Amino acid sequence: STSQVRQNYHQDSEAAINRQINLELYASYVYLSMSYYFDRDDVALKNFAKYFLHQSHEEREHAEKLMKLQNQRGGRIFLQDIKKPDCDDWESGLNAMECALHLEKNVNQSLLELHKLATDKNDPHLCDFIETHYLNEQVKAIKELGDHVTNLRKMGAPESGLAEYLFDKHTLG
Amino acid sequence: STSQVRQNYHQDSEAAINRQINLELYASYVYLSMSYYFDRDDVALKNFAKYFLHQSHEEREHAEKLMKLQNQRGGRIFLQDIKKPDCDDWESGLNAMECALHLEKNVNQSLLELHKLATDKNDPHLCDFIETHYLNEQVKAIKELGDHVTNLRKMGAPESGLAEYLFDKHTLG
Amino acid sequence: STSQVRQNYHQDSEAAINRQINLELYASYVYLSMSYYFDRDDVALKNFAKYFLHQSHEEREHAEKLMKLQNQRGGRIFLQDIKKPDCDDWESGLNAMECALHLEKNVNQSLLELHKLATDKNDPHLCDFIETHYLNEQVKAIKELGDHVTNLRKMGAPESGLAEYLFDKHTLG
Amino acid sequence: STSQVRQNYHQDSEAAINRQINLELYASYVYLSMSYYFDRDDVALKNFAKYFLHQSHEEREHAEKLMKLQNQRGGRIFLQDIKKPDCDDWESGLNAMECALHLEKNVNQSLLELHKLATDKNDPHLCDFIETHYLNEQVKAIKELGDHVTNLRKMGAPESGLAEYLFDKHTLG
Amino acid sequence: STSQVRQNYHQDSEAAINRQINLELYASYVYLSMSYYFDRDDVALKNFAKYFLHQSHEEREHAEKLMKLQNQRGGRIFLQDIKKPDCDDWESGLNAMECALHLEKNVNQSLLELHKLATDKNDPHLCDFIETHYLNEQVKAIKELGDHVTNLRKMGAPESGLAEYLFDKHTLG
Amino acid sequence: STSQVRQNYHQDSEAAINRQINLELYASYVYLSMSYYFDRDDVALKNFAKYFLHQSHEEREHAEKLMKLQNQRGGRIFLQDIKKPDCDDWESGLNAMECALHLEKNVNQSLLELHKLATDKNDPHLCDFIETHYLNEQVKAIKELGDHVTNLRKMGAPESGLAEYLFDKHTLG
Ligand SMILES: [Cl-]
Ligand SMILES: [Cl-]
Ligand SMILES: [Cl-]
Ligand SMILES: [Cl-]
Ligand SMILES: [Cl-]
Ligand SMILES: [Cl-]
Ligand SMILES: [Cl-]
Ligand SMILES: [Cl-]
Ligand SMILES: [Cl-]
Ligand SMILES: [Cl-]
Ligand SMILES: [Cl-]
Ligand SMILES: [Cl-]
Ligand SMILES: [Cl-]
Ligand SMILES: [Cl-]
Ligand SMILES: [Cl-]
Ligand SMILES: [Cl-]
Ligand SMILES: [Cl-]
Ligand SMILES: [Cl-]
Ligand SMILES: [Cl-]
Ligand SMILES: [Cl-]
Ligand SMILES: [Cl-]
Ligand SMILES: [Cl-]
Ligand SMILES: [Cl-]
Ligand SMILES: [Cl-]
Ligand SMILES: [Cl-]
Ligand SMILES: [Cl-]
Ligand SMILES: [Cl-]
Ligand SMILES: [Cl-]
Ligand SMILES: [Cl-]
Ligand SMILES: [Cl-]
Ligand SMILES: [Cl-]
Ligand SMILES: [Cl-]
Ligand SMILES: [Cl-]
Ligand SMILES: [Cl-]
Ligand SMILES: [Cl-]
Ligand SMILES: [Cl-]
Ligand SMILES: [Cl-]
Ligand SMILES: [Cl-]
Ligand SMILES: [Mg+2]
Ligand SMILES: [Mg+2]
Ligand SMILES: [Mg+2]
Ligand SMILES: [Mg+2]
Ligand SMILES: [Mg+2]
Ligand SMILES: [Mg+2]
Ligand SMILES: [Mg+2]
Ligand SMILES: [Mg+2]
Ligand SMILES: [Mg+2]
Ligand SMILES: [Mg+2]
Ligand SMILES: [Mg+2]
Ligand SMILES: [Mg+2]
Ligand SMILES: [Mg+2]
Ligand SMILES: [Mg+2]
Ligand SMILES: [Mg+2]
Ligand SMILES: [Mg+2]
Ligand SMILES: [Mg+2]
Ligand SMILES: [Mg+2]
Ligand SMILES: [Mg+2]
Ligand SMILES: [Mg+2]
Ligand SMILES: [Mg+2]
Ligand SMILES: [Mg+2]
Ligand SMILES: [Mg+2]
Ligand SMILES: [Mg+2]
Ligand SMILES: [Mg+2]
Ligand SMILES: [Mg+2]
Ligand SMILES: [Mg+2]
Ligand SMILES: [Mg+2]
Ligand SMILES: [Mg+2]
Ligand SMILES: [Mg+2]
Ligand SMILES: [Mg+2]
Ligand SMILES: [Mg+2]
Ligand SMILES: [Mg+2]
Ligand SMILES: [Mg+2]
Ligand SMILES: [Mg+2]
Ligand SMILES: [Mg+2]
Ligand SMILES: [Mg+2]
Ligand SMILES: [Mg+2]
Ligand SMILES: [Mg+2]
Ligand SMILES: [Mg+2]
Ligand SMILES: [Mg+2]
Ligand SMILES: [Mg+2]
Ligand SMILES: [Mg+2]
Ligand SMILES: [Mg+2]
Ligand SMILES: [Mg+2]
Ligand SMILES: [Mg+2]
Ligand SMILES: [Mg+2]
Ligand SMILES: [Mg+2]
Ligand SMILES: [Mg+2]
Ligand SMILES: [Mg+2]
Ligand SMILES: [Ru+3]
Ligand SMILES: [Ru+3]
Ligand SMILES: [Ru+3]
Ligand SMILES: [Ru+3]
Ligand SMILES: [Ru+3]
Ligand SMILES: [Ru+3]
Repeated sequence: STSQVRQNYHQDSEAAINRQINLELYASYVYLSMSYYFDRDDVALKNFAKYFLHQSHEEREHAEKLMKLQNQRGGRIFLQDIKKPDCDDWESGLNAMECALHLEKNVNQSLLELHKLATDKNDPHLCDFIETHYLNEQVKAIKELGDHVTNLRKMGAPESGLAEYLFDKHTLG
Repeated sequence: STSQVRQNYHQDSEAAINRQINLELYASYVYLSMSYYFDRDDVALKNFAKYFLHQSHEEREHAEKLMKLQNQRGGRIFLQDIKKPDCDDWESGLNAMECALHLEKNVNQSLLELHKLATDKNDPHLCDFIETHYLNEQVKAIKELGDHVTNLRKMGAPESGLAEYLFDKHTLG
Repeated sequence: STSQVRQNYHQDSEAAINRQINLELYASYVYLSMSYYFDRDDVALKNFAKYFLHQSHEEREHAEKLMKLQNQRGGRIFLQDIKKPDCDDWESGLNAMECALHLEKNVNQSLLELHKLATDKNDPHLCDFIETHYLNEQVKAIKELGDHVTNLRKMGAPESGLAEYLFDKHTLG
Repeated sequence: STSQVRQNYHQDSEAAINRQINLELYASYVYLSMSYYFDRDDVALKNFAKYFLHQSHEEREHAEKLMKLQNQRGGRIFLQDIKKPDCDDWESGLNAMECALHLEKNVNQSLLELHKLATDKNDPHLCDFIETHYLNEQVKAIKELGDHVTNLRKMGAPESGLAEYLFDKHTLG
Repeated sequence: STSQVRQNYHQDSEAAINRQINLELYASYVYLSMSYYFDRDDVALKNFAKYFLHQSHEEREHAEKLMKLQNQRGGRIFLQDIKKPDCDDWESGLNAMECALHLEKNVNQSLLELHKLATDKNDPHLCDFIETHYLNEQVKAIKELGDHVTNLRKMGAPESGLAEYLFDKHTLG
Repeated sequence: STSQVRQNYHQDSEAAINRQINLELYASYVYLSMSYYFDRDDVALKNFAKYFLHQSHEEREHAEKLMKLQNQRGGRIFLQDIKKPDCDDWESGLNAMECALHLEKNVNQSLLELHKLATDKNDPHLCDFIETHYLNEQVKAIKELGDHVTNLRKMGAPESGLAEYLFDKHTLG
């Protein structure tokens, strides 16, 4: 029962896109959790909260765009549970930034494995899709998180609550 | 280690709000799945797709607002996995509408159990919260879905593909 | 044959809402009658007439909103005759105001009995509905009518036709 | 005790205008009932609902204008109970339209009997009033309802739920 | 000698509202005192001063609204002395914030006792009043003060005069 | 421990300004009480109510300005309880106006004693302050209240409820 639209779209690619959909939903969920950590009355860094909420919404958009892709190509979306984040308590602004950096590196590695697969299956439409909409976004995200981690370290986080407060106001404000 | 803000907020209520957060995320996920079903090339009802996407985004907002509430009250958010939806293939516009109706009735029952709990624990702030932001939204959603199911039936869905097409254009367009 | 939308909505509540619909229509009719009393050539207080017409239209809106509620909840509207008002001739501006005060107190008592019923049947949606759209409107109406009755008395109504005339121009104008 | 304004206004005319006031209130009530039938979750034709609500409000205005007339002429308004409509359940859009057609024909017959009376009592002001504000409005209403009934029949109502749905969108939308 | 407007309004509720009026005036007075502490030449934190002045004005408004309520319901306002605040010298920005947090928790407890009373006397209008205009305002105030106390602590107040200065500029500015 | 700013500011002046702060708060409280008297359903003179509310807010501003002065000069604010007003029930519009006149004369006498003190202590800054911001405001307030009392008397208050009603509309409206 093949889709009338399907062309040059390997089953392995189809499956790999479904996995990537789950990973983008998971990254949305991590960032949601981080957001509301910083909204706790005992953490209380509102621009950290807003920053990660925005990232959360971005990752949901990234998921949606892969769902759209799956249907554009005539594959079939298969959803899996979205796992809860590894931590409930993210410790400090610095530790959350470090965790986001690791998350985005993990997501980039997935994307790079997906692009290898697409390359191996000679799917230039999928290669272009990944390159256009995902790989440079990931390089920018990683670089931004790296920059944030550096500033926080240099300022004396996580031990200086002053450092995290002023970063919240100047960089994320 | 009690929150400095916490007042008149029972542990049972705290836990019940965490459960409700998960249920709202789950409802967002159901609607996401339904949305992209209708975007499939072999279904191809774009206003059904847009309608459920909007509902999906609404449920995410409902979840966020409960997270905000949890922190406002000094409870602690505890996230759980977001289960995949029961179906991958929703059959027809009518069947998806019927499923959404059942979902929203289920969510309303949860909210009503939460309100009972709040009432039992004499938490009028929580009672007001639920009444203001959730109970009439649920009554309107249910009523809207009921109306949609009726129209679709009366028009001859799910067997008339014409019925579903014209409903898509006139009611959801 | 239960409505697909109905949930947590007791038959007693359903019936009580139908009674309240009739009472709001009746209050609209009382105010209509009062309005046109003041439009008589031998009464001739045009702002009393406009004031009660507006109240009449308000009560019709209150009825409509309860009809909407009945359907939102999946109950079935059952209409009864709208009784004529008790008086054809309302005597004076003061006496009409006094009668309106008594009418609004009667309507408030009905609403309060309805809210008791809803509370007894653990229907927080209905409780919220009544509180949001009816109970403070009734407290404001009562207070306004009380104020009007006082001013009229203090000014020397109903014996001073001058008092009623100047109240018409200054308070209702 | 005759009104200072009264002139050429027969007691029979006075009474007949009071009857007509009641009939216009009754027609408002019929249309109100029909409106909210179509707002039921198991009927769910929102432009039928809006259409009859508007008609309901129009009939209330027609009543008010006769009340105004009664006082302009120095007659005395005497109100009677507004009877509930004959049906609670109006069956279908077609059947409601048919019922409205019959209602408006009934109201027109009353108006025509009133005009005969006025003619017999040589009251040209009342004749003009009826002709100017009522008789052509009734001829237009009747003609409009006839047209609606025809279209619905021709489209295959009441058995085609599709017909009623598309009429709702195209003619009443 | 009962008020013509009074209905379903228990004497105990009446008295409890008078007590709450005094408590809101007292909270206005505390915040006034705190405001002008920060305007002292040896304290000199102008946005702390403005912040508490605004809170002071808010509490006066809360008092006024309860006075309005008392009259709306036909109770009789009975005023008592407004006690001076417990401290003349509030120590530091952090200590004032901590004191405000405790004050607002105290006021919330009063409101919650008032709502219990209203619930016990089956006064849903009063329940709604308290829920609508007071309980969520108190939850937001408490949460805001908690957040402020946290930031100040984390920044190194009250020992760091730098911390209090920069908080004044970034959070309260 | 003298303030770094303090110069030519006698301890007696400092104390006298604290007393005057209390008197201005007390006058705010009197006017608040009077305001809400006229908002009672059995008094019901809304422009009397608004008039005294505005006066109440003005007196609070006068207090604030003295607090500001105390700090400008390097004195230390010391607050005392704000006594409840002498009356709960102010009788009539005329009697309230008479009471306000006496209150403002009392406040003026205090200000004049303060100015004597400042003169005796050769504090021309304080003299100027009092003259600029308080003495002519008091002369205008007194004159205005005198005028109001006269009109009310001349119109036949407090026995004519008509007089008080029309004054409310024409002078305070
Ligand atoms: Cl293929
Ligand atoms: Cl393949
Ligand atoms: Cl799974
Ligand atoms: Cl890019
Ligand atoms: Cl970059
Ligand atoms: Cl770039
Ligand atoms: Cl608690
Ligand atoms: Cl607990
Ligand atoms: Cl889990
Ligand atoms: Cl809502
Ligand atoms: Cl609705
Ligand atoms: Cl609604
Ligand atoms: Cl039910
Ligand atoms: Cl039942
Ligand atoms: Cl009946
Ligand atoms: Cl309201
Ligand atoms: Cl009011
Ligand atoms: Cl109000
Ligand atoms: Cl006048
Ligand atoms: Cl005649
Ligand atoms: Cl005759
Ligand atoms: Cl009758
Ligand atoms: Cl016409
Ligand atoms: Cl026509
Ligand atoms: Cl025509
Ligand atoms: Cl009572
Ligand atoms: Cl009592
Ligand atoms: Cl006292
Ligand atoms: Cl609020
Ligand atoms: Cl908040
Ligand atoms: Cl909020
Ligand atoms: Cl800075
Ligand atoms: Cl000095
Ligand atoms: Cl000295
Ligand atoms: Cl004291
Ligand atoms: Cl001046
Ligand atoms: Cl002057
Ligand atoms: Cl002047
Ligand atoms: Mg926050
Ligand atoms: Mg991002
Ligand atoms: Mg992503
Ligand atoms: Mg797990
Ligand atoms: Mg962890
Ligand atoms: Mg981590
Ligand atoms: Mg690019
Ligand atoms: Mg950078
Ligand atoms: Mg598409
Ligand atoms: Mg929704
Ligand atoms: Mg929801
Ligand atoms: Mg599973
Ligand atoms: Mg299935
Ligand atoms: Mg299902
Ligand atoms: Mg309640
Ligand atoms: Mg609401
Ligand atoms: Mg609908
Ligand atoms: Mg007229
Ligand atoms: Mg009204
Ligand atoms: Mg009403
Ligand atoms: Mg009868
Ligand atoms: Mg009578
Ligand atoms: Mg009466
Ligand atoms: Mg309200
Ligand atoms: Mg009033
Ligand atoms: Mg509807
Ligand atoms: Mg019509
Ligand atoms: Mg008519
Ligand atoms: Mg009958
Ligand atoms: Mg029938
Ligand atoms: Mg019929
Ligand atoms: Mg014409
Ligand atoms: Mg036509
Ligand atoms: Mg200053
Ligand atoms: Mg506040
Ligand atoms: Mg307050
Ligand atoms: Mg003391
Ligand atoms: Mg102290
Ligand atoms: Mg303290
Ligand atoms: Mg609210
Ligand atoms: Mg905050
Ligand atoms: Mg008032
Ligand atoms: Mg003044
Ligand atoms: Mg003053
Ligand atoms: Mg005393
Ligand atoms: Mg006294
Ligand atoms: Mg006095
Ligand atoms: Mg001088
Ligand atoms: Mg001057
Ligand atoms: Mg003057
Ligand atoms: Ru690392
Ligand atoms: Ru079902
Ligand atoms: Ru009475
Ligand atoms: Ru026929
Ligand atoms: Ru504490
Ligand atoms: Ru005197």
